[PDB]
Amino acid sequence: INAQLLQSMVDASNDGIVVAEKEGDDTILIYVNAAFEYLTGYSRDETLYQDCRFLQGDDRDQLGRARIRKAMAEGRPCREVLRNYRKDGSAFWNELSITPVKSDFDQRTYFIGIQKDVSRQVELERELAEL
Amino acid sequence: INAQLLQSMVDASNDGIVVAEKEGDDTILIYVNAAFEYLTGYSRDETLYQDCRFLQGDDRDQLGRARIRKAMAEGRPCREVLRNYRKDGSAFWNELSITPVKSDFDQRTYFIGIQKDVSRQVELERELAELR
Ligand SMILES: Cc1cc2nc3c(=O)[nH]c(=O)nc-3n(C[C@H](O)[C@H](O)[C@H](O)COP(=O)(O)O)c2cc1C
Ligand SMILES: Cc1cc2nc3c(=O)[nH]c(=O)nc-3n(C[C@H](O)[C@H](O)[C@H](O)COP(=O)(O)O)c2cc1C
Repeated sequence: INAQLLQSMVDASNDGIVVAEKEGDDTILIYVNAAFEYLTGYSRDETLYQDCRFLQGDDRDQLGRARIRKAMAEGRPCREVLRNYRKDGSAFWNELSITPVKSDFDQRTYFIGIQKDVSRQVELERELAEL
Repeated sequence: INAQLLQSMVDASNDGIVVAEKEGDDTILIYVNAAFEYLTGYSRDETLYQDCRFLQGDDRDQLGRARIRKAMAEGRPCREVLRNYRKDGSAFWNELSITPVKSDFDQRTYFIGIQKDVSRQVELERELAELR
């Protein structure tokens, strides 16, 4: 399995896949896939080198950002569900999966983020409960 | 992005990711990530070098197969929602995504599969429609 096949495996992923490096208090993105651009509504040019905190908008009082911050500082994987907002403003429920990985090229730990949209299932459970 | 990061991105994927090659009427597997092992219940040793039609079991009557065979022969991506069964026999709705790709290393057309489990979503919508 070569890097070309691996790259196309990433581009064919249903969930969004991003890679982010740490720059102090903010971890900025260095790679986004096509699934991330359609999920968030942003393009690769306007999403690189910026922390993914913009997806949270002003909904900054969530339990996930705290567990995410603690796990990354300790090199621990974590999975949290966050309420994020697209460029248009639509709110989508994101089952984010962060995995710190060690790049042997520069011996720098990078962070991989898998974004899965579960907003449709959350709306189903709420609608069935109201019935 | 180097090849080590791309491999870690595949191993961290929630959905199952596999790579298969064409061997006539069959399309045997050559790579299986950890997600495909937990989702299908079959180990890498069992699922390798065999076509993925075994997940269908006895439910081989699905119109998605003819659409899959058409897309792979015409080198076109395809997505189908099929009824597959794990090793325990528990049925699960698999949103399969096949993307034919040309490996420049050997000029052989490989096929990338993305298995997404949507079992409960189908159950929830079915429960919603019956209540409506
Ligand atoms: C690789 C990676 C991907 C991330 N993706 C998202 C995301 O899609 N949505 C989100 O709300 N936060 C995401 N985050 C988390 C934020 O970027 C940020 O690091 C986190 O909210 C830290 O909270 P803080 O603002 O208190 O420091 C991601 C983090 C990493 C490292
Ligand atoms: C990479 C790849 C992954 C596949 N994964 C599945 C799968 O998970 N479940 C399934 O029912 N069919 C899967 N298929 C389709 C079957 O392997 C097979 O091609 C299809 O069922 C047609 O079989 P047939 O020739 O007997 O009609 C996959 C095909 C490819 C190329």
